[PDB]
Amino acid sequence: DFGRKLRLLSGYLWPRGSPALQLVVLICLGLMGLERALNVLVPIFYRNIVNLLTEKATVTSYVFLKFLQGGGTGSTGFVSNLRTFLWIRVQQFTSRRVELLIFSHLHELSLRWHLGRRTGEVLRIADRGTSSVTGLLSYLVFNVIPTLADIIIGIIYFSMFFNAWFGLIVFLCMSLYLTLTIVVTEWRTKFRRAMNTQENATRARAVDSLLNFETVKYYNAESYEVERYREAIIKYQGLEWKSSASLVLLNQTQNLVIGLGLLAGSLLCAYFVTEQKLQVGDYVLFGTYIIQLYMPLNWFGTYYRMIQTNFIDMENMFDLLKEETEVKDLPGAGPLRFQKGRIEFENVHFSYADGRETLQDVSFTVMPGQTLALVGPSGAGKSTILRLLFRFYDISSGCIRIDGQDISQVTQASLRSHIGVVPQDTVLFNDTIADNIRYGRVTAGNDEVEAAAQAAGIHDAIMAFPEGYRTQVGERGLKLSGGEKQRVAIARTILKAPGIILLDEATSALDTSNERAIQASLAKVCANRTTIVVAHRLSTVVNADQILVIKDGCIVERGRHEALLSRGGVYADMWQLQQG
Amino acid sequence: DFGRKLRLLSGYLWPRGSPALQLVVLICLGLMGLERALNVLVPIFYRNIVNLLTEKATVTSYVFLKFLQGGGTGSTGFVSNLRTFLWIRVQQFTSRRVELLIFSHLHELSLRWHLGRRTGEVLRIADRGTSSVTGLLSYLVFNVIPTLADIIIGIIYFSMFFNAWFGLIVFLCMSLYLTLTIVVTEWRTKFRRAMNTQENATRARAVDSLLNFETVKYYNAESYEVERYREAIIKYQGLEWKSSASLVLLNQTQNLVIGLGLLAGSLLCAYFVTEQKLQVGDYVLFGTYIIQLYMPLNWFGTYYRMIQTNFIDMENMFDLLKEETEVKDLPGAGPLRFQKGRIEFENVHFSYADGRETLQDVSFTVMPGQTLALVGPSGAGKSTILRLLFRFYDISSGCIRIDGQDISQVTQASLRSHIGVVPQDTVLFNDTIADNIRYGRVTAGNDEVEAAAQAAGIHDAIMAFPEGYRTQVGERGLKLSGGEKQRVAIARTILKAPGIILLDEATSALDTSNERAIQASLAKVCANRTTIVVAHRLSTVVNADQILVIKDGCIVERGRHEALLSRGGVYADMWQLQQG
Repeated sequence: DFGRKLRLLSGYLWPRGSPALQLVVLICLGLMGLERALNVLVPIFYRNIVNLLTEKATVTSYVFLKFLQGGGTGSTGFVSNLRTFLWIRVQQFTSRRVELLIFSHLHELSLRWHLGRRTGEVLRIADRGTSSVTGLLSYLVFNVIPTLADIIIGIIYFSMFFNAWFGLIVFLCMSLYLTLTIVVTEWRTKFRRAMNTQENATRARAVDSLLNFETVKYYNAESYEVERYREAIIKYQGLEWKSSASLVLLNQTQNLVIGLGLLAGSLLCAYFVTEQKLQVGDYVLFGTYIIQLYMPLNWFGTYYRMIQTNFIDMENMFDLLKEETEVKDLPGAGPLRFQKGRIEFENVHFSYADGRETLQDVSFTVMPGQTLALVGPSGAGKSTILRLLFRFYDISSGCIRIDGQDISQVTQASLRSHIGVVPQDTVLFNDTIADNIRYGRVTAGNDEVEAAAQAAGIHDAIMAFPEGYRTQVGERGLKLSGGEKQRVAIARTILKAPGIILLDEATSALDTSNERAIQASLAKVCANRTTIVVAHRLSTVVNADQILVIKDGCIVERGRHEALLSRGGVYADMWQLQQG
Repeated sequence: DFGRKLRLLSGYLWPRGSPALQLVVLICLGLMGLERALNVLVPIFYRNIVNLLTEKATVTSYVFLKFLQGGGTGSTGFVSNLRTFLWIRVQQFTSRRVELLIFSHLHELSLRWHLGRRTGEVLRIADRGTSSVTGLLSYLVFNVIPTLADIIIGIIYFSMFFNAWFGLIVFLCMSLYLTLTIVVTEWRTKFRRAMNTQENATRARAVDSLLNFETVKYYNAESYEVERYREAIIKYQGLEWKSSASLVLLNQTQNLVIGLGLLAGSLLCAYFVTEQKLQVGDYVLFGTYIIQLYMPLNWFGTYYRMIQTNFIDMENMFDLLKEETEVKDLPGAGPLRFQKGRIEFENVHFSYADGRETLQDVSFTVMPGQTLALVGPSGAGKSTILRLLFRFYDISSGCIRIDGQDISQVTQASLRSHIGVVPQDTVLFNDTIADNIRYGRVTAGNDEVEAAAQAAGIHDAIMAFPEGYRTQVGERGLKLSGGEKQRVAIARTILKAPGIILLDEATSALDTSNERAIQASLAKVCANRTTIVVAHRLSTVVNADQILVIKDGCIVERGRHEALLSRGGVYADMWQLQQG
């Protein structure tokens, strides 16, 4: 409902709790009230000028009128520019507020809603929504309210000038122009759609005839395809002629009824002045005043398709404002009493769909200073289990606790502030390398950045790179090798400094110097730490405290490397798979 | 040079040899001469109206003036619409002529110039060139010549009205407005470029922060990345404020000097009317006339960047009009005396670059009704040799003849009208299947289409397909399997009906029913025909008249399948390769 629209937008014109911009909004509405006042009052002073020309038929008072002509007609576009100039800062604050609100609200967690959507449409609808808000409030307060107020105040000015049929015929003019502009823009839009479809068809046929140059040369369609492409060009250009001729008939019947309204009004004023029943000589006022009233009407009428496009851009954003979470912050959300790092699972379950069991009834209690290593099947059940330690997903039942307390009663940020997960990939934003390291924890100075780079050993890569300690990396910057990308990731987690460690070891192994180097840095970050590792490699699983393979939603075997080799479970099969 | 530009465009306004559209061009220039005549003459009649209002201070002659007011002011935009309405058909013919000219000229053969260019930019520069021609001639004859003619005829009308300093100060106004609009559009363009670069940077940082949702959630950058993204938004929005404020200062100093010019002109006319040294009461004429002169000047000034963009769109198209060929049609280009189909090579060479020898000194004479089968190395030398039988490329030396006469002295179309080459791929245009078959030879009726479909055997696929004999195929239509795509290709070549056959057999083999079916259709098209085959298969090479392997620019062995197996050349090595 438009009542909800107007209430929400009158709220959207309210910046904040600071007294320095509400005053500017008051300046904006003050000049908005001033503009129509001058826009109706200064042609009366033009009428005074020509009337005093007739009555002096004086130069000093005529100059005291001409100064009003100068400072009045040099003020219409000038006050419009001042309005739009402060409207700029209005748009600045409103766009900041709505963009940061929707950018916070698209950073909630609903991952099944996330992953099906690409990033481009998700942020394109956000940009369309903020430019929707901008264009919508600016046009509805700049070219809808003031032009209707101008028409109303023109008819009421005539009602205090002379109450006659003149206001009725001018009202007939403006209403007729409005109605015809709306209905022939509705005539325009189907021609625009058909012309777009035909130009897409002809350009597609053109480029797809150009794609196979060798068969176009193999056959003698050299003079045939130009004829068929000219046929498609004619078939599009006829509809092009129809659309442009529809524009012609729009402007033609528009200017025709404008000329008829000028003719009727000017003849009735001409009859009045030759019959002298009113003040005479005023014909220039009613002459230019119809044009001056009309000049914003096509400025409105070119935006009937635009306001409905703003509506469909803002309504989906309004739906996107307030939707949902997947993990719900329950009340009583408190801190995470990081005593020892002891994580227990008790007959737990999970679903990302209906009856969806990638995990079903596993249970353990991993101790401080000890290491679980996990192999799974050819599936994302391992990463899913890793994500539900993180509470990236939800549980249907069971009991997941960390250090005695359940993971679901608490704040998410105070849960994931004591957690360091190594990802198999590594994003590189288009930025520099000390900011890329401080992405681990942004409260660092550069001393801890350099200390963590010397802890990992990747500072020598920063020596090999140009910019000192600020090497610009990313998509357009300075690129990297994959093990070094994982070295930047482990340097980020080293700077973040948790106690709970969760490695996502890549199945893509590297050179044995790179392999033993990443295992040695994993040792240097994992020594006397509560460590949980998913892996598919050898050196990780031949030393850990317990090795688990979790396939088809269950633990399929339990025990150390010697236990699996002495009982000969599925580790024998995957032993043949790692061999070859 | 602009002299070449004006001469070429005055030629570009000349359609053809038909007397029905040059008359319409005469109508266009007649209304163009009429428009400025009425546009300067009707405010003089407004001046007559208000003057006769003062001198009657009559209604019948005043109505005989008011009818001129009606039919004159209801004619300015009306004659502009009629002009543009016939301008539409002018653009239709000129766009048809230039698009078909450039589409014929981009269908010449320079393949090294072809293949490095993608199709999209090649046709995008063509569309930009035709809209360049459209916008360039329409604006240079509609908003450059007429507004300069309007300013000139206004000053000369004043020179026949009263020769004074009034023309000089109004000329100062129009020239000053023109100069400031040009220089602040030059101020505008750098702000637009910087604003575009900043919005690209902020949206790239936004989407690349959104790309790795899981590491954004893994770290507590949930409240940090909104701050850094707000910092980038502020850094872009400041330049946005600067660009929009530059627009404000453009329109502000514009309307300021417009108000100053109105003030100076109106005061000098006010001094004149209060001193009565001219005809009096005429102040409305000089009042509205400055606005009416000015109204096309910003309509020009918004297109200074546009005309130079039209220039850079048309100049490259002018370079593209007339460039070159790779195979040159020598004079004496005659028919191809298709006696028997006997093709001879005599110490021939080829280069697509400097010192580029993929082929060097091969020589043979292939007979009628007999078959050469060709294997090469892992390279496109085979297809290159196939293309120089076609004369798709050029030769540096040697002697290539077909049926006694050299291939280079003749017309290309009469050479390639007796040639059927099977391509390894098959293009499917977005069209129907009988047109896809008639792509082989467009002079066919549907009887030969159905006869060729029953010759190949693919008419049963048309039975399996919905539309009878007009099944819509291509990129958006009804798709196909690869062997059936080659069946449509061989049906096209069957309809084309040459004598010279050149098969491009795929290395991708199929099922033995599909394999022996395509070999049987190749037999049904190749029986008692002059046949040349490139292949890598078995059934083609175990029966042909001679088998040649051509590697490193030379024939590496010669002989039949039994000859290569009894001498044991490289066919032994490739025998091990086809085995495994």
